[PDB]
Amino acid sequence: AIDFLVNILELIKEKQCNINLFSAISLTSIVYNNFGEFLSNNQSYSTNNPLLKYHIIILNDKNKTKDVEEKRNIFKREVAELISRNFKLDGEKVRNYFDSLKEVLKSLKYTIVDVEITTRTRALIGVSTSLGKLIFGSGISFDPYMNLPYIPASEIKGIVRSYIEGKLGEQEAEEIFGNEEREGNVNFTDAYPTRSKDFLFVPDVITPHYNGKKSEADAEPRPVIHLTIAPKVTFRFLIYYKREDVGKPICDSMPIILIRGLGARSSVGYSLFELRKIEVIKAA
RNA sequence: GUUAAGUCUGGUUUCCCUCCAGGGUAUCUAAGCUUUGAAAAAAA
Repeated sequence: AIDFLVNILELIKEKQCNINLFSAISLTSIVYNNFGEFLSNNQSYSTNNPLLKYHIIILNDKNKTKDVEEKRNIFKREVAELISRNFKLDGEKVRNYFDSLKEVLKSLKYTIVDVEITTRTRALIGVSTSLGKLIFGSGISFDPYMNLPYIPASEIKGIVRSYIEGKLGEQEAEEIFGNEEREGNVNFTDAYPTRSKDFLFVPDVITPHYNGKKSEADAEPRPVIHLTIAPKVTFRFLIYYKREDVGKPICDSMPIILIRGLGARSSVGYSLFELRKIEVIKAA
């Protein structure tokens, strides 16, 4: 119902790790995309909904539609700040998940290699995925049932494989990861954030001026507020296999490829990671 | 010199599947019944 929508911001502020962030952002996107309408005596006349203060601020009393536009921009920034502040990491379910999965893989007689990597700068993984896409035009790869951002197993595998190509040749890359005729020997799980020092998300901006622009006459900043993954967030994922003589390349490839980027726009130093730990458990 | 006032801009483009596999193998008829019963030599 509509009261769900008028209260979604309060619910974000008061649950902070226990609401579905995916659906929460999807719902508050309706508020963001009907902002001018949710501010015509249709705030349910509450007292905690952040929609109140946008009746108290007078940004432009001359023209009301401009006023609603500026209020909407302020509200976009405020939604970004809200999500970054309130939605924090509780990575105990993640440690439980990875420990149980490790036991499962041990029972299946796999050699497990559990890798912990910490982000060093603000990371962008899944920038074209849907999360905040309907508010920010930019997304984060988000698992809506772990209720966490994550790094897909396919990206980790692809980055490791492109490095192993660039180093040991396409033939060894196919001897490890397979081709259209043989299946790979190395399995990757998704990477989930297990611990953090502070905020899990933070706001950021990109402001292209001269992107696909003829001349300075075409120049104009178009700022893009969006969410990123805060620094010092540790992610964890597993690497399991059976054939022993495939652990050597993996071992070598992990420390290097994380220094270079792992998500989006690493060319300007965004998605850089440190190797926090690597443990190897040989099936005995 | 003093004051007073901020104003403009708030996501765009591309990629939407590609390759291989498009049936393989076995069975391809089997067992019966293979003629039987009436009429063989007729009146002028």
